[PDB]
Amino acid sequence: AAIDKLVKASHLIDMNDIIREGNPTLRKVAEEVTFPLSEKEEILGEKMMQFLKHSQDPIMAEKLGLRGGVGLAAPQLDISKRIIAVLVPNVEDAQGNPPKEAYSLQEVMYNPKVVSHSVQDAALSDGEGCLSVDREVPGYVVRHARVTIEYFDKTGEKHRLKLKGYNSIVVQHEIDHIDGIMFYDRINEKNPFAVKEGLLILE
Ligand code: NI
Ligand code: NI
Ligand code: NI
Ligand code: NI
Ligand code: NI
Ligand code: NI
Ligand code: NI
Ligand code: NI
Repeated sequence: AAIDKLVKASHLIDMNDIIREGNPTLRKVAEEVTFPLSEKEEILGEKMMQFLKHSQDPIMAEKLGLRGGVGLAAPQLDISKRIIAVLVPNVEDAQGNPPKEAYSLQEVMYNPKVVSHSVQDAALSDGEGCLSVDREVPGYVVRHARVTIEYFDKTGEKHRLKLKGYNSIVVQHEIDHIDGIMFYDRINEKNPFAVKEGLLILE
């Protein structure tokens, strides 16, 4: 399986492991995973994480030739399991000083789900990006402003958590992937930049 390739100890994940628009796996609803987790599912969570670190540190990003990213779902890897990893860095201030906490969210989540949400919608102002997609796709991708979610980590401990702003978008986009939904499915068909009143635009 694709899975055996990805878990070899010496294998680092890169762009050639990411499948593309049209691979039929991108559109399936992913299988739930069970605990305690198999060695491969544990390992895959870390490789996935390690990839997002690698993809965000300026020189590996260069050695491995990666595009910057803040989340990755197992479907993008030809593996149809409910495993997403998220990694959203905080920024430096104007004086160059690193922030307090490195990340606003660093987690590999098993079986993630949205359990409730806000009635208000939000959309990133710069639109959304995807590694399985090589088209420029303009427009606002409309998501819930605020989400509550549960998920398990790799020890099987269950987590409940509320998110807003940008972290909320990113988890939402990753969860969609494990249900076969692509982002452009939430861009308005007639006008891509239509703004329903009250839609929150994050800049
Ligand atoms: Ni590879
Ligand atoms: Ni481990
Ligand atoms: Ni590394
Ligand atoms: Ni500061
Ligand atoms: Ni609902
Ligand atoms: Ni994506
Ligand atoms: Ni619950
Ligand atoms: Ni705990």
